[PDB]
Amino acid sequence: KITFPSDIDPQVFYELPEAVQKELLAEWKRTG
Repeated sequence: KITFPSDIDPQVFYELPEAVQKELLAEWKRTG
């Protein structure tokens, strides 16, 4: 189950490099 912040778009997010995806997902996991 993936949860994108209320200010992050899924099409503009997946367009980001993986290293950026993991760091952003790891931050989403810390907050939830």
